[PDB]
Amino acid sequence: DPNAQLTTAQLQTYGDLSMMEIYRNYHYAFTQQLMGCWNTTNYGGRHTLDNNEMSRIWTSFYTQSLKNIIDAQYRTAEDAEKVNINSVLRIYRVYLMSIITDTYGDAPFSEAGLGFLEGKFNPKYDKQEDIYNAFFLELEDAVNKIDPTKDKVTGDLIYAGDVTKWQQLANSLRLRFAMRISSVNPTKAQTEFENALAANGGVITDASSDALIKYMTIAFSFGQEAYSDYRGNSLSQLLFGNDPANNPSYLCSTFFNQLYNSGDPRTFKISRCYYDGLMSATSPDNRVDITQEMIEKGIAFSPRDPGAYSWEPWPTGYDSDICAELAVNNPSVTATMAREVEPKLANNFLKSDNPGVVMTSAEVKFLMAEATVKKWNVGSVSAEDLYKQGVRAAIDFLTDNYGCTATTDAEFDAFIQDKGAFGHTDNQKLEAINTQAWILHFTNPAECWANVRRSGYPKLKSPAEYGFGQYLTGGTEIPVRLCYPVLESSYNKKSYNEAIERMGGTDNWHSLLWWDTEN
Ligand SMILES: OC[C@H]1O[C@@H](O[C@H]2[C@H](O)[C@@H](O)[C@H](O[C@H]3[C@H](O)[C@@H](O)[C@H](O[C@@H]4[C@@H](O)[C@H](O[C@H]5[C@H](O)[C@@H](O)[C@H](O[C@H]6[C@H](O)[C@@H](O)[C@H](O[C@@H]7[C@@H](O)[C@H](O)O[C@H](CO)[C@H]7O)O[C@@H]6CO)O[C@@H]5CO)O[C@H](CO)[C@H]4O)O[C@@H]3CO)O[C@@H]2CO)[C@H](O)[C@@H](O)[C@@H]1O
Ligand SMILES: [Mg+2]
Repeated sequence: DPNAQLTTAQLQTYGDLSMMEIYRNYHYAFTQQLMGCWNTTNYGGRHTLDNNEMSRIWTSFYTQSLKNIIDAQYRTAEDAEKVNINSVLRIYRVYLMSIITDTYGDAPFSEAGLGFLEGKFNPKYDKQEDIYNAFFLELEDAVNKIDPTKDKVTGDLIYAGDVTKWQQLANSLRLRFAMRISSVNPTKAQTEFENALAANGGVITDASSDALIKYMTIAFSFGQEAYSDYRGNSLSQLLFGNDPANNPSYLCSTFFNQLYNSGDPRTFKISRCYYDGLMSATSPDNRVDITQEMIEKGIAFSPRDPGAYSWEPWPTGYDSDICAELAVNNPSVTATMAREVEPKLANNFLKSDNPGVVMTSAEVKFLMAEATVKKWNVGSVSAEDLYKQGVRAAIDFLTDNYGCTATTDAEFDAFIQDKGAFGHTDNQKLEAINTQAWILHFTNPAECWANVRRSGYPKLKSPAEYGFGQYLTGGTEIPVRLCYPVLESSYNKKSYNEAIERMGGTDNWHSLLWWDTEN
């Protein structure tokens, strides 16, 4: 059933426990948002190339999510009484394919998943440039073929079948991809962006049309059954951890310092310092929050520089009154804190029912701001006002979707009028926009990495510059793509050879993707 296929594809987006490892291992290190967890530091933190780890997106999407949606799109393409489910499938196929190409570059798309349908195996790799062409034509046509008088969409965990919102999402995705190609093809970028604003339905203009995959409140399990269970947010499960006491989600200094040093209200909504001596083995219950105690006693937060483990360098701790008091009736507790002074990801982001973020109004505000700085014709609102509106929506996103404490007007105004302020020069504005997007995209690591590479903001430095150069087996520079699966070079040989021929025979994670014009 086409509608059922949509449900599963959507669940499989953040629900696949197997695939979400790639984000913990590589992405969150490359974006320098998490660091210290063994998996994050070893792989992305110290540029350890592992083909199995790098091919998780490819394998997962081409064997499950995208394969299914391609099949469902195909069976509904020629049926005028199924134009809504068809259009929706086409929009989601674009979204899922965007994650593939923004990871690896050239990939099967046009010929993808046509094994049993057309008897066409060994699909060719479409050029990234052509994939992006296809994204604009597919989203434009999907938007124009939507018709609320036709079929009802019954399996949709994002908008519950509201096809008007799917129009808004499609046109917002056009905005995203327009701005992605804004360095490599400036004129096309501008046209596509302007066309998207003018299209039927418009774009996502406030949070009520944010594209969030709803996930279920379900227990974290790492047993075998869990790897075919997509009902819960598996990225959140992983950031809690298979090894949650030894290897939780410690924040990277780049991200923590950005928040802390800018007086960002979200510093201690996103991160806290926890003692986990009594923490549950399979959920983030019974953690001792020591953040306020550390501030009162004047204890230095010690976030992990890129390349550092939680244990290297070993931090300076203190003796906790809170933990000493808790030790009286809980004798297993110790009062001496060590790695607890290293900020960790807040409990709010460690829930199975955390949404799977596809795209937000906050991002749209930022794309619009950047468009206005580039002097595109995108309306009457000032860049600054758009920027201000995006930062606000990005702060409020945490309140509305993760039950974080509300940020007051006065708190927001203090931040935005000081170190959160918009730039004056073009470069300062682009920096501010894309640094702020960086923070927003923390729960959308696919998009977070794509935009850091594309925008060049924030300016990140190699782990080498933090004293970890001796461990970098895969080279100095932060990888800007992932290499193709060995499976592909083995069993899709002709198509693979054709693809690597276009990169001078290389298949290297330091080769810039077509939309990424500089390191
Ligand atoms: O000096 C002053 C003070 O010192 C104090 O002592 C300190 C000391 O100073 C420190 O140096 C020391 O540091 C220790 C630290 O305590 C240890 O925790 C650390 O241990 C790491 C260890 O975590 C790590 O383990 C990982 C394994 O290596 C991996 O193989 C394993 O991989 C997992 C993976 O995590 C998981 O995701 C994966 O899932 C599979 C999926 O991929 C697949 O798709 O599906 C299948 C099922 O279908 C899944 O299984 O599975 C794999 C398993 O195959 O992850 C492990 C982590 O989760 O290994 C590292 C090296 O191998 C270890 O180092 O080591 C540090 C040292 O290096 O700590 C002490 C304190 O104890 C003094 O006490 C003070 O007095 C002094 O003042
Ligand atoms: Mg770049």
